[PDB]
Amino acid sequence: GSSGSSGSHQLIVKARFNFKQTNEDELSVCKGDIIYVTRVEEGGWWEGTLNGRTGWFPSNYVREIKSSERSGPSSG
Repeated sequence: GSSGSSGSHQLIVKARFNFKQTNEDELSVCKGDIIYVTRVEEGGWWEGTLNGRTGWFPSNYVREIKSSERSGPSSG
């Protein structure tokens, strides 16, 4: 069998440093703020959700917590 896990592949990533948002459209993180990646783009920006926040942000910058997401970019 296999029986996947249909629910949410949200990616938990912690901010890196004081990151100011260029616009409200984008996200904004400071420090110690786990963000939830929903989009997950390889273009360069990453769209997720922060504690009562949202928008796009640099994933490369922020750190990754999920160990099942690191070696598992969703699917491919």
